[PDB]
Amino acid sequence: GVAAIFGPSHSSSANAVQSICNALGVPHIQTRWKHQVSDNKDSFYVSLYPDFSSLSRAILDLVQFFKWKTVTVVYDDSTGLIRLQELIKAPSRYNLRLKIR
Amino acid sequence: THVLRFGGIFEYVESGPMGAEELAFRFAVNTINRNRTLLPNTTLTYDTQKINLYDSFEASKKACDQLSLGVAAIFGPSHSSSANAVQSICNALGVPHIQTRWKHQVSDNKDSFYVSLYPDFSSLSRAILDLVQFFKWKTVTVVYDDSTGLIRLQELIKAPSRYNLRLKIRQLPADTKDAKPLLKEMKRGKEFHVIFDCSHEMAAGILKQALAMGMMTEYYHYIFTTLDLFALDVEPYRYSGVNMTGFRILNTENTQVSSIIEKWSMERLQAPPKPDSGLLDGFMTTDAALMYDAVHVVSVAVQQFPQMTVSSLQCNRHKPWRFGTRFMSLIKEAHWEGLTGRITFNKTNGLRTDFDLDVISLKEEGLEKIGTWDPASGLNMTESQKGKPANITDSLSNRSLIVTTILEEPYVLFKKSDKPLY
Amino acid sequence: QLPADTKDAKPLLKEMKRGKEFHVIFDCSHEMAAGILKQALAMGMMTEYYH
Ligand SMILES: *[C@@H]1O[C@H](CO)[C@@H](O[C@@H]2O[C@H](CO)[C@@H](O[C@@H]3O[C@H](CO[C@H]4O[C@H](CO)[C@@H](O)[C@H](O)[C@@H]4O)[C@@H](O)[C@H](O[C@H]4O[C@H](CO)[C@@H](O)[C@H](O)[C@@H]4O)[C@@H]3O)[C@H](O)[C@H]2NC(C)=O)[C@H](O)[C@H]1NC(C)=O
Ligand SMILES: *[C@@H]1O[C@H](CO)[C@@H](O[C@@H]2O[C@H](CO)[C@@H](O)[C@H](O)[C@H]2NC(C)=O)[C@H](O)[C@H]1NC(C)=O
Ligand SMILES: *[C@@H]1O[C@H](CO)[C@@H](O)[C@H](O)[C@H]1NC(C)=O
Ligand SMILES: *[C@@H]1O[C@H](CO)[C@@H](O)[C@H](O)[C@H]1NC(C)=O
Ligand SMILES: *[C@@H]1O[C@H](CO)[C@@H](O)[C@H](O)[C@H]1NC(C)=O
Repeated sequence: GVAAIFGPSHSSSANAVQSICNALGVPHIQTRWKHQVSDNKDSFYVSLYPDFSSLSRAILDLVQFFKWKTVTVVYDDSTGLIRLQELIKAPSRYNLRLKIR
Repeated sequence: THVLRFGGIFEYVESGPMGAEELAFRFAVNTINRNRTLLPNTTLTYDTQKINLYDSFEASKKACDQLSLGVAAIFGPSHSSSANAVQSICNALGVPHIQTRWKHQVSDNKDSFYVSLYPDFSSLSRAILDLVQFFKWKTVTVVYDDSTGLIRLQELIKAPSRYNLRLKIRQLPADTKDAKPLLKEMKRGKEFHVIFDCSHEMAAGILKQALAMGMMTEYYHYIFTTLDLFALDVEPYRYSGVNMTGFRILNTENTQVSSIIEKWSMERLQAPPKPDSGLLDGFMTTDAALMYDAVHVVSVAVQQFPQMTVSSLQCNRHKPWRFGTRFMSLIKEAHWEGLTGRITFNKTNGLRTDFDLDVISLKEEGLEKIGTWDPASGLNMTESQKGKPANITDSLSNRSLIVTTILEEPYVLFKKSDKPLY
Repeated sequence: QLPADTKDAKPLLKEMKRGKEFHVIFDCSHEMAAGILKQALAMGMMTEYYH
């Protein structure tokens, strides 16, 4: 008997607990970014982490304030491309020259 | 042994025909039961259940329902949110979990009991990257549809750090295939060499927007990352002069492999048509070709192991299955000349990273094979064509005109200097 | 000249691509101007280079 679930903090472990909280009704408060699938029809959760859909505007505002033309974006795990996808689509509109490593 | 029940977790079409992957799982069991050559004294029985494909609580309940009455494999829920939930149930219980669809393997997964019959994109992304170097490109415009499509092509995005490609990564609109404000930007950017990463439903849909825009001509090349170009209607696009290169793994040239495809259109016999979509007859696409292989590769491993008496395992009181560790290796070192080429798994993972592709392209006579990719060799193109004599001219050039010239005073004499003269 | 009555004018329009002929002055009826332009779309000839 609980009134919340506080966010097991993974991408594979959080998605499994989220759909349990959706079917049972209890809220699922997350504190870490997660690859939220475009059609997971769940709204019984809140995600208290600054979303990389908006935080990667801020890196994009910062790399055009310093006027960089030769950025060299370096991630560590393959879910880092989802985090910075608003920055990787930026040479299609600005004059950045990315080089992802 | 005896009955040897399998398990299946499939989609929820909701008052129509059953899915493409579900008939392919039910056509494969009915074929092996009647052919007494493969699996002689067994009789395979299937158990299929229905989930929403997006609910990892229904996929976890309908897995532990099948694990309760006894299965010997779980043939995949085929979606990233719910495949990872059934994978870890199959890990804690022992029973294998045969997958026919690419999901993101999380790096610290530590899961032993799964194999994936979909060709892994560590090898496919090194096969687009050799078609952007055989065709000698410098400007590519990789287009995907959802945010997972960056992970599928991550060995294509890490390419300008080794070569001279200049990627211009774009994204289709959210789900609507009215991608004209995308394609208006691709005309003004002079982007001729697009590398679409759609499905075969959207590669039939974006190309009707690329024909309404003035973009299906001889100036545009299109590499597709779908293994279903052969089931694509290309009758409007054949005379344009376009180039539509891609891949297919399904052996539509072999006799025993092609004959099952017309048996597939015979047993289906309705294949619910949509003549304004841009797709051909069903043709047993790669999503359903692999499920026909997934039953046979396991059927090899039960042929080589006649000790399986499938027992009733719980889900809340989980106990590892008795023959779980022994039987999982027989799936993983199995080999089968199936529909999709040879089937061998990467013995570290359980991922197909060794597989034969064909490099089919669009010509004026249809959509024809031009080569063959092979991960050991590379592009073995069968380029070697005659349809028109060679492009402009060959090279006659400098030749440097060597001159026989002796040294002699003030005609030809050496120079004296301080620094060396060469 | 278009082929006799059949609107399958693709061997005409193949010659008009190789001749670099961008500025065509069709003298059809409105039944054939609806018919040749579906052959000029199946050929790669309905773009911004053609008037
Ligand atoms: C599945 O099992 C396979 C083998 O059984 C494991 O091997 C991986 O896959 C290939 C096969 O060797 C490797 O990729 C190849 O690397 C060559 C050079 O890359 C080197 O570069 C770095 C530094 O730049 C080195 O440090 C490193 O050691 C690499 O070896 C490329 O030239 C190859 O390209 C050619 O082969 C591909 C086939 O994939 C074809 O498209 C063409 O013929 C192309 O010319 C290729 O890129 C890869 O490095 C191997 N290792 C890893 C870790 O991926 C896999 O490990 C295993 N899969 C897993 C564990 O997921
Ligand atoms: C790319 O497209 C070109 C046409 O734009 C193809 O070249 C033609 O191939 C057909 C084969 O039947 C013939 O008409 C000629 O050999 C070619 N025509 C011209 C004008 O060159 C080419 O084969 C395509 N290449 C690939 C890899 O798809
Ligand atoms: C049974 O399968 C074999 C290959 O395993 C194949 O030749 C055919 O489909 C079947 N054999 C006969 C004699 O029908
Ligand atoms: C038929 O079943 C028996 C079990 O009594 C088994 O030993 C035999 O191998 C089976 N036949 C074939 C051809 O496998
Ligand atoms: C490529 O395919 C041809 C076709 O028969 C074959 O002879 C050849 O051995 C293959 N490999 C290479 C490296 O050319």
